[PDB]
Amino acid sequence: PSALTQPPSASGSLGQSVTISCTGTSSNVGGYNYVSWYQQHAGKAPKVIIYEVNKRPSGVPDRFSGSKSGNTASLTVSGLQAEDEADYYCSSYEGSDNFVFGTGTKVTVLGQPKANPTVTLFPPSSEELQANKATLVCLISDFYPGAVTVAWKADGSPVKAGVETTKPSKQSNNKYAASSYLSLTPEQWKSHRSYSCQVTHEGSTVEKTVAPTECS
Amino acid sequence: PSALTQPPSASGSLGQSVTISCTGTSSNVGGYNYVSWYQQHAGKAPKVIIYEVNKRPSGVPDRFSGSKSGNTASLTVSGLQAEDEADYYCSSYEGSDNFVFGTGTKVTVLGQPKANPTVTLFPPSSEELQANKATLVCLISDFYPGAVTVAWKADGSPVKAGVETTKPSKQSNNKYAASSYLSLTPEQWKSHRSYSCQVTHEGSTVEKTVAPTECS
Repeated sequence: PSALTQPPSASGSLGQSVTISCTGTSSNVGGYNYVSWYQQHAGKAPKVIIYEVNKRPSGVPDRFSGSKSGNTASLTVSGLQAEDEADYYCSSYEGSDNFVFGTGTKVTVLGQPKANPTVTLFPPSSEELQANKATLVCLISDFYPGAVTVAWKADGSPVKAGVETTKPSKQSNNKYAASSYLSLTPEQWKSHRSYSCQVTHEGSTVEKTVAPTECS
Repeated sequence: PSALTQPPSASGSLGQSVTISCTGTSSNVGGYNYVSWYQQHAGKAPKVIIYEVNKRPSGVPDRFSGSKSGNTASLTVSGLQAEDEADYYCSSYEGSDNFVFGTGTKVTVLGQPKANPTVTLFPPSSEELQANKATLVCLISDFYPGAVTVAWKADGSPVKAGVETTKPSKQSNNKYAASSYLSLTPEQWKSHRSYSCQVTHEGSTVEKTVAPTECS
């Protein structure tokens, strides 16, 4: 194979603390003291938090600290934050210039406060209306947990043609941001009296409306 | 870290040669010659495929070869295989406590025709400004492969803070859609001349600007 063993998952609670194991052999983890850990957020480059077993680089916080016993290396993340929620990989030297990587470890931070979303309807731009198009956008942001459902309505009558909805995605503050768009003709933008973007998060429903009347 | 810039998406069909670039910003980059390449299949851990610019680690075939220009490093996959599909990162320097990783290139084996994105930038609506809110939206649509890089500039200067970008979500027509929003103050919004959203995708770069208007 050549892969270090790490628990598939490890939950904690804000202000709580975690400990992720990483087990190798006497050839790799047990052989040298070149055990480093990687923090990778869904969709980003990996970031080195630990290197050389228990050495924290430039900027890594202090609630990240690692240690090694025999064949297993471990990383303690205390006073869990919201942003510690990522995938954590461990890796070890194994000679001949080579590196072996651990399976990943996904750490989930429990008890994060709920936040209903902030919806934002944007009528078609002048610019795009000038090219003969009209797409309306529904920006749904700062919501937690991360699951919404959106619906469109032209004049309180429902719309299923040509609506495209994005999957939530964590922001700089571990809240989600999704966006639904509805594309149409400069001609339909105009014929309806209203278009609203309806959004349900955790049972509360927020619904915004935009009219082909504005000055914007 | 002195950022390592990597194109967003890189593609071809089976049998073609795909080169990825890696351009440092500093004194060679992150600072010099110890640039390695990692391949991250989907959902698994990183893997070292090239180290010390063009050395191959062993269990690593011949089709991967590495080189370095001045400030630019290049990985080349020749006669692309289905299994070559994954994310690809560059990294620079062990020497220290700061090991910077590149931005990641996403190798795709063309499952359909390539589609440069459709960028649509929207100014903050009349309502939302009437609310002391100011939010720009930049809709990116119908692109394939599904990886793009978004930059924002306020009066030619790149906007640092307040930008959130989504994750390319498959649409119903099988192409992707993404979006970033800049969060401002009627204050900030109104103070600049023009605001720009630039999106890169596979050697195609679009850029759209909006200017504060008013009415009132």
